Amino acid sequence: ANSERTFIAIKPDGVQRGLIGEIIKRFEQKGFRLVAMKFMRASEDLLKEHYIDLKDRPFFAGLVKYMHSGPVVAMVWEGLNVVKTGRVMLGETNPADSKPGTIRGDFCIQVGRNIIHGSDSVESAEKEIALWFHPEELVNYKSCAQNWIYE
Amino acid sequence: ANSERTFIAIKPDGVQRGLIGEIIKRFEQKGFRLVAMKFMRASEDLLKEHYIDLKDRPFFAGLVKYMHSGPVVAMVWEGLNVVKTGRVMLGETNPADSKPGTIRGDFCIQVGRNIIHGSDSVESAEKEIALWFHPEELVNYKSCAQNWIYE
Amino acid sequence: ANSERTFIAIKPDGVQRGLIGEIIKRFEQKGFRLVAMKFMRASEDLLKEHYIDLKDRPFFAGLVKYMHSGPVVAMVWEGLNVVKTGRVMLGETNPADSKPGTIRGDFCIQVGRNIIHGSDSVESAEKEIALWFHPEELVNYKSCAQNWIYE
Amino acid sequence: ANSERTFIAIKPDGVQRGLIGEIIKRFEQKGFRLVAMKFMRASEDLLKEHYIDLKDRPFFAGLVKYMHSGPVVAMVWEGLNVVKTGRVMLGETNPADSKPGTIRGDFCIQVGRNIIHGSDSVESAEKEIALWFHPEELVNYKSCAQNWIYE
Amino acid sequence: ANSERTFIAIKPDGVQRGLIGEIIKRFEQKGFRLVAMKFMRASEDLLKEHYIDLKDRPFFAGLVKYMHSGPVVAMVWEGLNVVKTGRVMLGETNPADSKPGTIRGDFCIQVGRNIIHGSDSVESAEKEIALWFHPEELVNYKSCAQNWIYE
Amino acid sequence: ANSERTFIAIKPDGVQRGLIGEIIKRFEQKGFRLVAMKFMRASEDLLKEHYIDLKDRPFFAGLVKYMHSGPVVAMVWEGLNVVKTGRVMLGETNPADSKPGTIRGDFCIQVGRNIIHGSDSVESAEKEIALWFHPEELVNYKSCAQNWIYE
Ligand SMILES: Nc1nc2c(ncn2[C@@H]2O[C@H](COP(=O)(O)OP(=O)(O)O)[C@@H](O)[C@H]2O)c(=O)[nH]1
Ligand SMILES: Nc1nc2c(ncn2[C@@H]2O[C@H](COP(=O)(O)OP(=O)(O)O)[C@@H](O)[C@H]2O)c(=O)[nH]1
Ligand SMILES: Nc1nc2c(ncn2[C@@H]2O[C@H](COP(=O)(O)OP(=O)(O)O)[C@@H](O)[C@H]2O)c(=O)[nH]1
Ligand SMILES: Nc1nc2c(ncn2[C@@H]2O[C@H](COP(=O)(O)OP(=O)(O)O)[C@@H](O)[C@H]2O)c(=O)[nH]1
Ligand SMILES: Nc1nc2c(ncn2[C@@H]2O[C@H](COP(=O)(O)OP(=O)(O)O)[C@@H](O)[C@H]2O)c(=O)[nH]1
Ligand SMILES: Nc1nc2c(ncn2[C@@H]2O[C@H](COP(=O)(O)OP(=O)(O)O)[C@@H](O)[C@H]2O)c(=O)[nH]1
Repeated sequence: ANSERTFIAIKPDGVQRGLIGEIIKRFEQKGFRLVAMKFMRASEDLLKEHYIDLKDRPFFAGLVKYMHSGPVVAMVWEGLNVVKTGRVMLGETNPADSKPGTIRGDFCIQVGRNIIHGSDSVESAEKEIALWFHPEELVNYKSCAQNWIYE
Repeated sequence: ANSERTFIAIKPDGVQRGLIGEIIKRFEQKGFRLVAMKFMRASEDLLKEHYIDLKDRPFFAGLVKYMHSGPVVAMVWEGLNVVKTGRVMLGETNPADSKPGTIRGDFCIQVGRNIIHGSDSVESAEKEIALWFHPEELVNYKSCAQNWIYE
Repeated sequence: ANSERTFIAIKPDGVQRGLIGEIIKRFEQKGFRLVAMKFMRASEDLLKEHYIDLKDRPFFAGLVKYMHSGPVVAMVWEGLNVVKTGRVMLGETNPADSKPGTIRGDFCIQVGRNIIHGSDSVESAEKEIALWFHPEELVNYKSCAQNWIYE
Repeated sequence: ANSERTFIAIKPDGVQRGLIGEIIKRFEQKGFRLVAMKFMRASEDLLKEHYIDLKDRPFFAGLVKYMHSGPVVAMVWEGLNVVKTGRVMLGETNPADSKPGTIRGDFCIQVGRNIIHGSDSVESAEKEIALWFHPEELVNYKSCAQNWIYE
Repeated sequence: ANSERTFIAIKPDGVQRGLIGEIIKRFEQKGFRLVAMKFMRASEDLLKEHYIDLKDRPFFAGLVKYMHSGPVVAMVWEGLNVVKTGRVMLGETNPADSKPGTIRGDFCIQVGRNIIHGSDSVESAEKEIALWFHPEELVNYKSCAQNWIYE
Repeated sequence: ANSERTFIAIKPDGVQRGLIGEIIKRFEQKGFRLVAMKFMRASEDLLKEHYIDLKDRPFFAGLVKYMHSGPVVAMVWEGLNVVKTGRVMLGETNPADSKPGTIRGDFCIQVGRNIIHGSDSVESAEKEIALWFHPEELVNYKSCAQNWIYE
C-alpha cells in the first residue's frame, strides 16, 4: 500500500511556465519516492492510447494535438496512497474548482490548460505507468527518511 | 470572460506587514493579468464612496478611518473569472474562516486587520474600478505565455 | 481572547526531516507570537503523562517510543484563537485526510509519523503547556505589528 | 541617510516573466520602505530623457523601443543607503556578471533584457524620481518595525 | 571536525520581524544539525559576560540594552566547520557589506539591527556554548541523511 | 551562443535529500532551457567513463561506487552561456568555498557529497552530453518567453 505508485506528468503548459521544479517540489516534500521520470515529446500514438477511453469526447483530438505540441515530464511516484493523495495534491481537473494550496489552484486557470496529469486510480496508475515506461526504467531505492515517514 | 477584471487592493496592514510582493506574486503565478497598479494613501471620501453599502454599520467609520491610516496598493487584475477566483484566492473576509493556502488564510488573524479586499461581483468590480482609476491607468498588453494559460 | 495560547510540538520526524523552519514560519507569518520554545527529547514518563487519554489505544506504546526516539521542539504560541486556528493550520491528524496548504497536508503521510502536534483545546493547551514548561520560560513581549495584526 | 531613496523600475521583461511580486518582496524583506509605485507604459520621450546619459550608444533607441514595448513598474524605495545597497541587490548590469542571490543573478541571462533598473547615484536617484514621479505621488509613513531596523 | 558545533543566536530584531523560521531553515537545508535551541530573554549579566570582549566600546551598553529588549532564539548547531560556514552563512557583521544570499544580506540594513549573531571562532564558540547553555541541553541524535552529508 | 548547452546532473545525495524541484527550479527561473532529462541509476562503466580523466586520483574508486549507490537526475540545459553561468550557479566544487545563493552554498557541505554536477567546458558539455544522451532524447522547443529572455 506503502508501495502504491502513480503516474505523474506535467503537461506542456507546466513546462512552458516553469513549473516543473515547483511541481516536483511538492511531491518530494510530501514524503513521496520518485520511482521514475523522463522529459520528452509525446507521439500521437502514445497519447491516444493513453487517452484511449476518451477517444470520443469532443476535445479529444485537440487534446492529443496539445499533448503533442510540446514536451512533458513523465514520472512515477511511489507511496501510501500516492494515487488518491496526489490526486488531491493536484486539485480538481478543472483548475476553477481546484483550491489553493493545490497544483492547479495556485498555478492555473483553464481546464484545457491544467499543466498536469495524475492517475485517477491505481489501475489507471498501472496501465499508465507500464504504457509510459519500460519496467527497468523504474528504479528501486530506499529514502533515508523512510522510517521517518513510515511507521 | 477571459478579460474579466477585478479590483484588488492590499490594505495598509498588508502594506505594513510586508505582504505585497507575496500577494501580487499570488496573482502572477496563477496567471492573471496585472492591468493597473498604484501605491497610494486613501481619501476618506473615496473610501467612503467605496465602502458605500456598509454606510452606517458599527464598524463603518472605524474602518474608514483605518483604511485611511496608510498607503495602499490599488490594483486591477484580469482573467477568465478573476472576480470569483480572486475571491477564492483571498480567502474568506473573516481570516478565521479562511483556509490555509489562501492569502488571508495564510497570513492574518482578524477581520479588522484583513490585508486585502476584493470585488465581490462583477458589477461591483467595475464600479470600484471606475471609482478608483482613471481609465488610462489600465494597461492593454498580452502575456507571453498567454497560449499556455488559454486555449 | 487575543492572548489565547497554544502548545505545538514538532515531533522527532519533523525534526529529522528538516521542517523546524518551515513549520515555525507558518506561525510567524500568519500572525502568532512565539511565546516559549525549547528543543529536547521528552522522557517517557513525560511521554505517557502527555498521551494519558490514549493510555488504552493499541498504538500507545508505540507513540511513546518513537516520541522518545528523537528530539522534539515544544513551543507556546499565542494569539487570537491560536488553539483552533493552529489546528486548521496543522490539518487532519491523519496526514491523509489533511488538505494542502496545511503542514501535514503538505509534508507528511502517515499518522504514525505526522511530524507535529497541536493542542486541541484550550484546557489541554493549558495542560500541555504547563506540563511542558515551567511558568517562567514563557516570554512576555508585545509585537511591533501587533496593531496591524490586531484592531 | 536612512531616508535616502532610490528609484526602482521593473522592465517589461520582469513584468512579462512574472517577477513583480518577487522583486518587490526583496526590498520588503530587506528592510526598505516603499515610498511609491505604479504601473505604466513608459513614453519614448520620458525614456530618452530617462536614458540620456546613453544618448550616444549603439543600443540606445533599441533600449528605447524595448522599454517602450510594454508596461513597467516604477517604484521609489527609501532607506539607509537604498540607492547603493539596492544596487548590490540587482547585481551587475550584465546578468552574466550578477551573482546568484541577486535579482539579476537569479532571474535573467541577457543584458538586453535584464528585467530591472536601479538608480546608480543618489543624484541620479532623485533625478529619476523626479522625472517619473509627481511629488504628490510620494508616500509618507512609518514601518511598525522601523525601530527594529534602525538603531 | 564534523561534530564541530557553533552558537547561533537570533536577535530581538530577528525575532521581531519574523525570520526565526527562515533563519533556522537555512541551517537545516545546508545539513548542519541542531544540537540545542531555546527562546530566552537574555540577562544583563549574561549579555555582559558575553559581549565582555567589547566591554568599553561605543556601543556596548547600547548593545546590552537592546539585546535585552526582547527575547532571543538561542541555538547550537553541528556540522563540519559550522562556525566558519555559519559565518559565511550569516553575512559580514555589517549589513552593509554583506552579500545577497546571506542572512544579513537578505534581510537587514544596519549593524545596529543585525538580526542574529554567530561564533567567530571555536574557542569562542565554546565559551558561548558553556556560557549560554547547561551541558544537558545539548541534544545528541543522528540525522538520517547523514552519510549523504558526509562520506 | 544562445543555444549552448550543458550537462547538469544531480547526484544521489541530492536525490536522497529532496533537492530536485529546487535544483531544477534554479535553472528554470534564470530562464535557461530544459532540453533533456531522465531519472536513473548510472552504470559502473558509465561512470568510469564519465570520470575517465581522474581515472587515477585517489577519490576515483569511491567516487564511482558512490555515484553508483542511487539514482541521479541527468539533464541538459540550453541557453546563452549556460556552461559558465551554470557553474557559477552551482558554485565551487568544494561546498566550503561555495557562496550562499548557490546550490551547494546553500545546500550542502562536503566535496564528497556535493549533490550535483555541471559541465565544466563546452566540450565537456557536448562530450558529457554524448555519453549520457541519445540524441534523440534532445527535445527541441521554443520557450514562450525567449524574446523576453533575449533580444
Ligand atoms: N480543453 C478541454 N480539455 C478537457 C476538458 N475536460 C477534460 N479535458 C482534459 O482531459 C484531461 C483528462 O480528462 P479527465 O480524466 O476527465 O481528467 P484527468 O483524469 O485528471 O486526466 C483533463 O485533465 C483535461 O486536461 C474540457 O472540457 N476541455
Ligand atoms: N472591524 C470590523 N471590520 C469588518 C467586519 N466585517 C467586515 N469588516 C471590514 O469591512 C471589509 C468589507 O467587508 P465585506 O463587505 O464583507 O467585504 P468586501 O465587500 O470584499 O470589501 C472587510 O474586508 C473588513 O475589513 C467586522 O465585523 N468588524
Ligand atoms: N500509529 C498510530 N498513531 C496514531 C493513531 N491515531 C492517532 N495516533 C497518533 O497519536 C497522536 C495523538 O492522536 P490524536 O489524539 O488522534 O491526534 P491529534 O488530534 O493530532 O492530537 C497523533 O497525532 C498520532 O501521531 C493511529 O491510528 N495509529
Ligand atoms: N543591448 C545592450 N544594452 C546595454 C548594454 N550595456 C548596457 N545596456 C542596456 O542599457 C541599460 C543601461 O546601461 P547602464 O547604465 O550601464 O547600466 P545600469 O545603469 O547598470 O544598469 C542596461 O540595463 C541595459 O539594458 C549593451 O552592451 N547592450
Ligand atoms: N551600534 C553598533 N553596534 C556594533 C558596532 N560594531 C559592532 N556592533 C555590535 O556588536 C556585535 C558584536 O561585535 P563584533 O564581534 O564586532 O560582532 P560579530 O562579528 O557578531 O561577533 C555586532 O553583532 C553588532 O550588533 C557598531 O559600530 N555600532
Ligand atoms: N573525496 C573527494 N572527492 C573529490 C575531491 N575533489 C573532487 N572530488 C569529487 O569529484 C568531483 C569532480 O572533481 P572535479 O573534476 O575537479 O570537479 P569538476 O570537474 O569541476 O566539477 C567532485 O564533484 C567531487 O565530489 C577531493 O579532494 N576529495
